[PDB]
Amino acid sequence: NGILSDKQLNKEMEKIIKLRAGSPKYVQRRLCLIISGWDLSRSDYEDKYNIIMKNGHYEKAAAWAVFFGDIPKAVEILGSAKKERLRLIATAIAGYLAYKDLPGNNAWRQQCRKMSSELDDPYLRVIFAFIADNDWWDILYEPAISLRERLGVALRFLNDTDLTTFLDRTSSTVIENGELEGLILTGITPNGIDLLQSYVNKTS
Amino acid sequence: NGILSDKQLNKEMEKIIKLRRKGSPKYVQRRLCLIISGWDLSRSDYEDKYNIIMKNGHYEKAAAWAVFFGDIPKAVEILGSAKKERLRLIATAIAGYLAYKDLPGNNAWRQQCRKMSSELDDPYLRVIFAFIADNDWWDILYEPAISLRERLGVALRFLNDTDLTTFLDRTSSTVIENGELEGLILTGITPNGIDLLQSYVNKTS
Repeated sequence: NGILSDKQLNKEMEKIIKLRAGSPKYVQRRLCLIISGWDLSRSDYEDKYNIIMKNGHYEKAAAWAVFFGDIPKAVEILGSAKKERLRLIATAIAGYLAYKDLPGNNAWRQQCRKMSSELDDPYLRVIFAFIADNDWWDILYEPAISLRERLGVALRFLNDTDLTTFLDRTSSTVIENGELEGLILTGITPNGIDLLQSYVNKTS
Repeated sequence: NGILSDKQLNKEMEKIIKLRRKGSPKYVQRRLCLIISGWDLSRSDYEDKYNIIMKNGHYEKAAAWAVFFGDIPKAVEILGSAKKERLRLIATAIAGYLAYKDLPGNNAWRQQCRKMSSELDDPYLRVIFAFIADNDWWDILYEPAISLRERLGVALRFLNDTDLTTFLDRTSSTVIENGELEGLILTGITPNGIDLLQSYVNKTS
């Protein structure tokens, strides 16, 4: 949201990226990716996949692969897992790559929608809800997944016209609800102190 | 194999067919084999049998029979809304084939289906995955864990006569020496059936 001059703030934001376009506000997106911890490279993406897999969380690695758009990598990661249910889920996700050219409206899309509705694991629910009717607004609005991982796809795979609307709605939600994950948006600003005050009022 | 005139036995066998009437050359023998094996049932009675198998609780056998009779969307509908989540996952995997059968092959989805066919314990879903991953019946006709009556049904329904004769010869020569009691569908209660029962008595007492 910006805020001594506009060119002055633009150049001090630029010098942070010039320490370590395609959009009207590109350097702000880079700074928001730096703040949210979502400026990892492809080799860093593979390292994060390996680290997440090393804890036994295969579903989290598949969700991270889908979040960055590497759906065949999610197929590979959930393949050769330690669970038969995970292998069935991997086959279901693998039944999308040849399907992306289709207009849709299949009974398979209805099966994926029902499975995303009935599943208890939030990451697999994210995958099955994203694979059928492939839009990003069905993933970045639920509260089951972390707000950091939601901003990992809102700042990366979404445009600045609706990004300000999403950020405004999420900030207005977390200020009055008092969720500690709103500190992604507000930081430790005085608005962050207001968020913490609502958190103290709600939870002591 | 057949074996006093050929035309007279053919016409009385056609009369045998024309008893319950309320593109192959051997249609006066395939229909007799379907009568003998119990696979000359109507489609409404097929729906009734699907309801019966679903009411018995064997959803995997109902899915296998739907795959055998070809209505793969009905297999998806039967395996969906079942008592298990695993069956729903299998239904999603099965449904991932209808918009996929035009693909040339050697892709990761078919590799995953072949891996699932290799690893899974249920034989009905094993042959379901074997038929879904590759559209060939020969991985289904030689699976021993499924019943031989179903295999003969899907051999008389979908096979050329030059291949059905080889399948019948192979399966009969297997079940005569192996002593399998389900070879009596192929051989009948004949002297060769007595040879089958003699081998069964030798193996099992």
